Amino acid sequence: QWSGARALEALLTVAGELRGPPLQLDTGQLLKIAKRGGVTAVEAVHAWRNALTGAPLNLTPEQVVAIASHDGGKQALETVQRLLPVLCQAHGLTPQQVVAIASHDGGKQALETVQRLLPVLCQAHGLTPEQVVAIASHDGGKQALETVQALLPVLCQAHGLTPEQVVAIASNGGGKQALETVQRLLPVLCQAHGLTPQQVVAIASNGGGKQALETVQRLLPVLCQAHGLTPQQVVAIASNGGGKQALETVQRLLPVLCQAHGLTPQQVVAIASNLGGKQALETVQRLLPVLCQAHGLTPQQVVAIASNGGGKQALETVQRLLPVLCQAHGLTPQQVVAIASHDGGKQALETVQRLLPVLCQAHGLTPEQVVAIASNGGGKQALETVQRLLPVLCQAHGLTPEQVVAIASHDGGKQALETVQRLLPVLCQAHGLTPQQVVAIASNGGGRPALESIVAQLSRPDPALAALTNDHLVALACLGGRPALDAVKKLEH
DNA sequence: TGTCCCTTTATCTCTCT
DNA sequence: AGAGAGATAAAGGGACA
Repeated sequence: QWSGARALEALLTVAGELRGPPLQLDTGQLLKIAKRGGVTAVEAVHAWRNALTGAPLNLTPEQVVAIASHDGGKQALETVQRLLPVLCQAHGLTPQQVVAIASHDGGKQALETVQRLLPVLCQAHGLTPEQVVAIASHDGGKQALETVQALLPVLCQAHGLTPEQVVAIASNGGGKQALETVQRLLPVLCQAHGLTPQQVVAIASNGGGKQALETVQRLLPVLCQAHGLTPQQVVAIASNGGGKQALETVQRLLPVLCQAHGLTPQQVVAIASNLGGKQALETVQRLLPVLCQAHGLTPQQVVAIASNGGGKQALETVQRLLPVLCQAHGLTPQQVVAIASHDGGKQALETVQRLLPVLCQAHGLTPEQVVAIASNGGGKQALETVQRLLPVLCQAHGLTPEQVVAIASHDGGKQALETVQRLLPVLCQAHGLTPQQVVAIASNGGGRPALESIVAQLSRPDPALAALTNDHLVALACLGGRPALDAVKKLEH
């Protein structure tokens, strides 16, 4: 008999128990833990179900699943119940910060290293606790924290980096590797190739940073003489996760895409210059003639879809869904292109296929409004949030559907909608803002933090902003969101 | 196997003007 | 509004005890 059977049966038995109180986990949550944390993590959750949920830690089940669902999940669960009170009371961290550090492979190691190194990194190295938390909150967080402790001085003194830069480099998975590589390669890339430290940090500050830097050192000469790429173009391609893969693929496919399809080098660089750039390039090479065939999509439009993170997914999804979206739901191909041309274009396309009939018939939106909401990053999330919150926002809060659509139709739309639903009553009732003013603040990228900043200034007034009326604060918040409010505080004092 | 660390890709949100 | 950046997450491989 297959050996995994006994372990599988154990998994399934324990999993069934966890559907009961006090966690009541669903099928998804259960598979998620089993998939990454394994059967030991599933058993640890059950074993420590009571100690985690209520007094003293009071963790949500979502927080328990998030800690459990990684390699060493069992170890992280034990460690959190032990160290969460310590880190909150002895270092002044929030439970949310402790859970964030815990929620990665080897979270035990990160937690214990934070407990050990936070004081010396803050006192002897000048870091804030937030920076230590951010360094800790990735796979290998322990290695990154120890490497920041060791290398912060030589990186700032011998190599000219700021602590912000070092923290930025450290704050990715593999952070130790990127730090050690930047130490070695910063003089090489700057002096031999005329890169600024700022360009080097940008290349370093992603997962696999070590790989991208070494690949830039290796390929920059070939790319910038043979192919005729500029150093700036190479830096842009390198400055994303999978940067090594994107750079090697540009070397491969730049002449192929230009000659076989008449794409420009600038168009190829743009496609390469996203997360998954390698996948996007290879997919364009395969699919462009399939998409463009017989006055179909233009190359221009194919390039546009491809020129976002996960562009491969958007391209394949357009190939799948262009006909049904146009036949059944009556969209123009220009509209499908618009929806596809953002990060997560695949998710947005599939969500439009799924929710266009419902938002139209059940909620009285136009296809144009559904398209407008879908046509931003996180379009799927905004569409699902509009479906969920249109009734309470309209019926209980007095907003028109037009206003809801406007709030929804920006990056972060979901966050803006949920924040309006939350804070509209206190902003209007308690502080006298009009609904239209609240809608205006929320109808921008960064809607959520702009609303939260306003709420904070109205609830716990900072004298630095006191000279501004509510109307002036609204104007500032619409103009530049949270950053503008913060920028204004700094100007005052 | 269980755990830790590293890399790549995809998705979501916010900033910067 | 459209170009950068972090943020979060899934998932695979190397390593080793």
